[PDB]
Amino acid sequence: RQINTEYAVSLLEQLKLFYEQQLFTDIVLIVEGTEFPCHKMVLATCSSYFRAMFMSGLSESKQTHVHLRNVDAATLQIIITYAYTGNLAMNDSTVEQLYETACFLQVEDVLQRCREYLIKKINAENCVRLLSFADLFSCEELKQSAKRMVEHKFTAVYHQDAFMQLSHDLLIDILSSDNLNVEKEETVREAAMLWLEYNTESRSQYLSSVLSQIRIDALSEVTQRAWFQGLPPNDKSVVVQGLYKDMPKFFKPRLGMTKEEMMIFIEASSENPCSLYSSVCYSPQAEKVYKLCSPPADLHKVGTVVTPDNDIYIAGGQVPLKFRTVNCFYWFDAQQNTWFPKTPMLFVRIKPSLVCCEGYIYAIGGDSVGGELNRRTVERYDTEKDEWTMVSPLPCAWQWSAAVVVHDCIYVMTLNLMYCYFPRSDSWVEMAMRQTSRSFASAAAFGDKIFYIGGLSVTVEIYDVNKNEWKMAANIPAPCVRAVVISNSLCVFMRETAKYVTYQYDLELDRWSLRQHISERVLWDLGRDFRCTVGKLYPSCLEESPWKPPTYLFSTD
Amino acid sequence: RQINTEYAVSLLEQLKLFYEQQLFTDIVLIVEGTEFPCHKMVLATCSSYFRAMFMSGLSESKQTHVHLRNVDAATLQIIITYAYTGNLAMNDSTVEQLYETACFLQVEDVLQRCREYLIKKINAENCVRLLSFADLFSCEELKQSAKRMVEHKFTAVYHQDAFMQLSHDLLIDILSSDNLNVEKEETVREAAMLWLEYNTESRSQYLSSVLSQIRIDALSEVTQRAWFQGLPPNDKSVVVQGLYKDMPKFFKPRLGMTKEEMMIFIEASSENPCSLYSSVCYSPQAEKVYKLCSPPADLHKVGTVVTPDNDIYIAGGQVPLKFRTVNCFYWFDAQQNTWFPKTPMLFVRIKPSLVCCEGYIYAIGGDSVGGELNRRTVERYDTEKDEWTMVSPLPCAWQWSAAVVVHDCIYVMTLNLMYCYFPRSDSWVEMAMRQTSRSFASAAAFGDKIFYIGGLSSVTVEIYDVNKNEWKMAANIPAKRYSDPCVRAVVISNSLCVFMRETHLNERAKYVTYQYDLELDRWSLRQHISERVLWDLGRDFRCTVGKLYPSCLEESPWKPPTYL
Repeated sequence: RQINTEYAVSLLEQLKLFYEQQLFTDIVLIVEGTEFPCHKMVLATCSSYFRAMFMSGLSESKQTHVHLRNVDAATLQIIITYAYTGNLAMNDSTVEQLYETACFLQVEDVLQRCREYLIKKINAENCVRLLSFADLFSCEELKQSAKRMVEHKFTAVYHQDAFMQLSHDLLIDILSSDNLNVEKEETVREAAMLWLEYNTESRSQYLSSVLSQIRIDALSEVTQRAWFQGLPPNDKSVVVQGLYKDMPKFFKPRLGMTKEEMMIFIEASSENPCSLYSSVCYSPQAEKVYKLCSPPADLHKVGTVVTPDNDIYIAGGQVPLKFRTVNCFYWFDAQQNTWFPKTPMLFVRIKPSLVCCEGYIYAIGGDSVGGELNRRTVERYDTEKDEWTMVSPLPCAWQWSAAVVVHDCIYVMTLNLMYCYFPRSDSWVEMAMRQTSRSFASAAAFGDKIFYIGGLSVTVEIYDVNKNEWKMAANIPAPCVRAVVISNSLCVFMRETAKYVTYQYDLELDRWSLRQHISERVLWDLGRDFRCTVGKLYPSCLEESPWKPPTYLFSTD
Repeated sequence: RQINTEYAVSLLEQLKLFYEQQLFTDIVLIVEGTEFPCHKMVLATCSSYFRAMFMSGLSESKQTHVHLRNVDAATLQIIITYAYTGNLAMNDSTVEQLYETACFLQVEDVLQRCREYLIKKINAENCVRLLSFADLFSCEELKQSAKRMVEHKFTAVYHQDAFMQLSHDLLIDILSSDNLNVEKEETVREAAMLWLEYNTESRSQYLSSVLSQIRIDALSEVTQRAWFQGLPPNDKSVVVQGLYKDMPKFFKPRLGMTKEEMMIFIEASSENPCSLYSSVCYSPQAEKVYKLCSPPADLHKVGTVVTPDNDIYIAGGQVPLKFRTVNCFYWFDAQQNTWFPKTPMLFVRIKPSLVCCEGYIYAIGGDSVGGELNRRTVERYDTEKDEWTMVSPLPCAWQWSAAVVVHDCIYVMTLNLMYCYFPRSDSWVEMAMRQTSRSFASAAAFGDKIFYIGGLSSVTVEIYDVNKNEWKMAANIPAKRYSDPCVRAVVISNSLCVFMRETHLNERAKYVTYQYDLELDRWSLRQHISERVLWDLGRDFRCTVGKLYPSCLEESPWKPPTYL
């Protein structure tokens, strides 16, 4: 019928065998003294540059020796190896030079592969360098991705040396963007100052363009501090999602002045049957719920973890049988409301205990008991390296266990025992046991004390990290509880099968005070298996969908 | 790392794009005046001949114009097309010329594909021509396959013009081979006589080699008729598997002489835990059960057919879904005991009523597919053309119907009706209706009478006349009361018979065959099937009549005798 694949792979392997023994070599490429015999047809079919050079009919198609300059020998070898096979060795050490050589040779396949690899490899350490690279080589997709990454973590990357060596257009397009994740304009002002003072003799003429991009007369959230905070309870968030929108974009409050602390509920049951495992985030300050497009592959049984840098991650879980367990790792883009996948895990897990410790995210347990040494395995992920490293596994196989982090130390709790992990020692130490044997309990690290609340019957058990002793505090004022720390205060979001209400606990007085009721106006039944956490998100452009009539039960009579 | 092919499939089509627009043309091949610009690199990777002529470093690698002689321009274009795409578009008209061009250029890929294509193409017309073609080009695989086909139908292909033009070496191995399917030694003698008189001036010196290969003092089966037939009942068959088992191979009876009519049972139960649908045959003369291999590889619910030319085929069926219906079609080899495959059907089928009429095989019924479109699916197959064609469907959709052939007419029967198909008109004509409504019955043909026996079964026997178009009752199968006989009508020794497997209350299966009296309208006890062999075969077994090689098939009864 058409091109047969069975002969195609045989012809390709025969061409490779002929190239290895140097048969029918008609062209000789000279790169910085090194010689490479090759065929003109393969280079023409793979690279359009060689195609145009050979189809011109000039001496280049007649002379056997062609001198190629400004081309690395290793990159040319990788291009030619790929030209005779199809496997691309893309590593983080030589990806930029490979992309440069490909764009100089115009290999569409290699160009696209290197582009997508660089896009899936943008971290918080190379974002600025990759942005400069994309600007120099005019790659719009990589440029936009790196710009978004810089806008997401500007306050963390504006100290790097790559930021002070940026061009003028990059500076004026980064500073003018309203997506700068900064809590104060003073940070952007000091960034511009250090950029202009890095090289004064060449940037003394750009001081006007520098000062014209920093908002000085904005006065975003200081004007509210001048008059008063007099409003309905914590209605400063309404001004955030109101004044910001309607703004000439010159005095606009930057995106960093818009993030609000919201209770992130994932796998929260939804009235809509299609998405019975949806995810919504109720803002305690704005008193409003915001819809999330959280499920990237309509799956569930995934854990939640919020780093101190306010980053959301989900891992583990299983997709419906097209319920096969998977390894995908998803990071949430708080600006685009879309999860970008990462390097999959090494072992499949179901609701893994994900906690952030010393910049690493650890996957603890969260899987059905299979194999003595095969289970209880613990694995951590490197953020910048995008890799998974195995660590000392769990001492014993547990179920429905929780994990917290205090003082850069890992803690996992079980029925009545407790083990503390130290990354510096990579070992497990059994700690003070608990007087009660309970399951399905929720735990949240607050200050120097770990709170263990649950049991499936509620009892507030306080552990001291400094004393290694467990002391009883009280009971949850009531049961489906979710202990979460918000507003620098320990709280418990309890669901009374459904009624919703949040309580505040006093550590000194050992008393639980009513903090705020969550009227059934919105926040419908979220089920019982939903995972909860605390994080700051931009309500400005997250999602807007009430979905719930705040009034019902007509009283006309 | 792992070599990807998304780049190979793109590099290949990019090379074709340059070949069509004639870029990088470094060599021009001249064949009978026609020019064919191509690349020296591509021809070397496909053909080892060009690889040798280009890597020699001589003027052939430096001169752009190369004159290739004795090469067809049409076949060369196909070879070049294959080198740039990989799809070989072969046909029965230019396969022998393409193989000659391929072997002259020594293309391992084209030669292998053209070799297997010719093997699956050997019919009852090209066998002799392909045999001389294989010897001329020294293809040991095609030569052996073509030779076995000549030995199978030697009595039907020795009249072709290709047989008298065979070489001397091609004759000495055919006549000396003991696989000649001939009923009498005179056929081989006359076949050798017509060969030497075809060209006397060039074969007058080979008259001694011709007579030295034909067995004259053999006297295979003319000796048994001389003395007498005095033996246990029809034990002339035990002598067949005895004289041909020990002889100097010069006076051996040829394979054709070694033949026995056996009741072929396909999809029968197995004594040992094995294929639930096994295939075994019973020789009523040798009183021996032979085992048949099943290359179908666990086919289920298949049909059977035996042509008047003693050819066996199976079609349709279902295979266990790794059950799914397929359109497979296999031909049985009477000598190699295999089941070669043949051009599949157009539609998948289950137990089709396969019948042979005027040399054509027809697949009737067979697992109606697409009830909305049509249910009465039927199609014919040309053995020589190896092609399937749709024909006039049945007038109505029925189930568990039978099909027979009488006087070159295709008769299909149903619950109470019967339709006659005429291939000369390609239409269906309703015939006389049956008086009793019966299903799952057996059908048979003998002389001018069609027998629709069995069915609900019962012992009722219906005799239909083609010349009178009338259905009438004649007699009832004499069986024991309260028994459950699953009968199968079979015609053997030019006489209608019924292979009746009787299973009684608390008793094992009993097999027995009776003979019907046409003039007296009676059923006579013909032969009791020994229970020391022929173990239980179930009820869904298919049966037919055919001749096989007792000399060579697979003699393995095993069934342990003298029990209790």
